[PDB]
Amino acid sequence: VPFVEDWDLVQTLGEGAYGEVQLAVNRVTEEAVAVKIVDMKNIKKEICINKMLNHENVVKFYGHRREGNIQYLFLEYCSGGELFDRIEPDIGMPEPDAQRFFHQLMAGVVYLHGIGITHRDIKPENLLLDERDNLKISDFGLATVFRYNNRERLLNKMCGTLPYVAPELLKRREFHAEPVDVWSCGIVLTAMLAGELPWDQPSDSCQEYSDWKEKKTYLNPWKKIDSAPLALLHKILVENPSARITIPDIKKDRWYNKPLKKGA
Ligand SMILES: N#Cc1cc2c(cn1)[nH]c1ncc(-c3ccc(CN4CCCCC4)cc3)cc12
Repeated sequence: VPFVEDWDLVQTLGEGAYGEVQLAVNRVTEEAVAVKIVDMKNIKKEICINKMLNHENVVKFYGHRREGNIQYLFLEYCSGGELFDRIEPDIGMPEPDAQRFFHQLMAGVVYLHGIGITHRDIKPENLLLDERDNLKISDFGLATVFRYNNRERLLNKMCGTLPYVAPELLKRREFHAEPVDVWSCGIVLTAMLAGELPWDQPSDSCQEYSDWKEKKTYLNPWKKIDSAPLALLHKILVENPSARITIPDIKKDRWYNKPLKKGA
């Protein structure tokens, strides 16, 4: 079929350090894809990790091409945009939506962790929604292998985004990958339920973080959150990463299993 490899770029979807992401539409089929365009003047690793990924809650990778100094990643277009834009400032979103989004997020992270990949920068700006509002984990530019040949490697690079990063990343030279991703998922949950982030960063020098360690949940954001999801947050946002709830145990949590939401 003539012309089937032609794509028109129609709209910018995001424009950061890497470069930009465009919406592309096929000339013949009108299929939509996102094209991540990165000027090489690291992404090799992003591409490599993207090649390993196949899951309903992870943004699908279709292929890549390099023309001179530009690398072009061809990726799943998520027409719902970012989770970020479903969070009303100071309010959040209805608890049943947040629970469904949280379930999907967990399914995506379980998958990643199971293939030995940590994302390292989970946040609402990176969590995309498809036309059916299914959540998809995007942007593996900071991601890395933490398990290979069934052997764990400890991380040491500080990366991520400060309000979402776990406290051990600021305190310890080395740390386990999985608890850091669990922590960031807890901050995402807080944001969905309160429409605000609890602190600038999880440091002993940050007053809001201290108030949380002192269990002052009569303060915001925590007073906005129902006791059931709040009990889960108490198990996720635990300073000692060895004492922090694991994902198999999040799946046993009372709120995680509470019926809330009707089908579409
Ligand atoms: N990294 C990355 C990445 C980013 C995306 C992707 C695959 N990978 N697939 C995607 N599908 C849709 C959007 C997206 C993000 C935000 C919006 C909303 N708005 C943002 C500002 C510019 C206009 C669109 C719309 C679409 C972003 C992506």
